[PDB]
Amino acid sequence: MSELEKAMVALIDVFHQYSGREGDKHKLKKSELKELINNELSHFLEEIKEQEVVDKVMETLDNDGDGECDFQEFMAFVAMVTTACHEFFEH
Amino acid sequence: MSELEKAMVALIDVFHQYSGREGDKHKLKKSELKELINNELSHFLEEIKEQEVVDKVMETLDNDGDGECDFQEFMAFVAMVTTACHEFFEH
Ligand SMILES: [Ca+2]
Ligand SMILES: [Ca+2]
Ligand SMILES: [Ca+2]
Ligand SMILES: [Ca+2]
Ligand SMILES: [Ca+2]
Ligand SMILES: [Ca+2]
Ligand SMILES: [Zn+2]
Ligand SMILES: [Zn+2]
Repeated sequence: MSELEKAMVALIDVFHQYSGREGDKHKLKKSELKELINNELSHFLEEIKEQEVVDKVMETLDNDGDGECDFQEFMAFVAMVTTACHEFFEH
Repeated sequence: MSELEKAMVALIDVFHQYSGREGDKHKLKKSELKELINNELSHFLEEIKEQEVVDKVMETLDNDGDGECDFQEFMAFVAMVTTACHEFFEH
């Protein structure tokens, strides 16, 4: 696999790892999302230590209102954070 | 970096590699897009050997009509292919 291909597979993997912990195994509940951010985005996003932050993040990414992050919504979240990384550095 | 973080950086890298070849260094023209697909998505997408295919792919991903793929549009493309990978395997 190319680096791009590897990257795509890594997005699927991390989503499955976390989504599979509780409840619907193809969606991230707030707790799962919190830990994904805290463990796997520790360089790109401030650690979440407040309920109000978990709440706001989920509210922001949860486009279908079910209170969880599904795969499509996780893809959008990844794009948001990737874009923020891209922009953060002037080039 | 986590695997997720690495993946995000890899998306930015591959986009820059290809977008930087010609013209606007932050957009993929048809030729750049063709080679990105052919070289870096060789396991996930059929090799592009026809103009009509390059044309259709660009038309499909080009949401702002400028005839190129920008970073946002590339993110959407990556999500599309990642999703197709995810679904292709029943689990
Ligand atoms: Ca879950
Ligand atoms: Ca389990
Ligand atoms: Ca949702
Ligand atoms: Ca270009
Ligand atoms: Ca050059
Ligand atoms: Ca465009
Ligand atoms: Zn850039
Ligand atoms: Zn799955």
